[PDB]
Amino acid sequence: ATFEIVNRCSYTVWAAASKGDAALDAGGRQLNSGESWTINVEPGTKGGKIWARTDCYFDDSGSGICKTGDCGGLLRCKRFGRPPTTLAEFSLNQYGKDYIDISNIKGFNVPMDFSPTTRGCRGVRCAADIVGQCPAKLKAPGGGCNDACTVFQTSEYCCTTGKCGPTEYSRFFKRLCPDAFSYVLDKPTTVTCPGSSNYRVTFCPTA
Repeated sequence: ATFEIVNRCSYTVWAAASKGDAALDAGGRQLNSGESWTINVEPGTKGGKIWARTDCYFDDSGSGICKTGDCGGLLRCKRFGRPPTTLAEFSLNQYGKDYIDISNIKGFNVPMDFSPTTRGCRGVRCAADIVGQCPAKLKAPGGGCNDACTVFQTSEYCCTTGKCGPTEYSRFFKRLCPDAFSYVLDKPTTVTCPGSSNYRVTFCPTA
């Protein structure tokens, strides 16, 4: 399948695409403002993620640091990213359907649209100034708005036992982005698409 990743923000991002234990395609790439990067992901991939990283440095080989979303110091992510990271999430060709979501369960850093480029289903977006509003205790120094489970490590925020409710903090993300997951047991805002759909991830969409 095809993912076209586009930086419509006015600042450079370093896009990342991983499943958790391996890169997807090249696993990451600089995107200056306006730049598009199309990747190939295999049918049937379960639990894929696409995110932005901000304020990175990488050297000639590719090793470095980013202030949000860092994946073990690699330009080319083979693992997931340090919060706060807004997340595009997907598992493809499940049993005849792909399923797409955007998640604020690791925080928010960059606004995002994650829309299908082929018919049948609707996209999802979170574009609100979460970082401008972010509750004081959830701010990150380095940039972004952390989730409560990152900041406090409690069973309730982290839904450790499979039981938890919404919180004042989950609800701060859900007031601003009802279509994105705000905590682990949120009512799902997942989208079911035909198997083998293609997609566009747009950072800063409304930019």
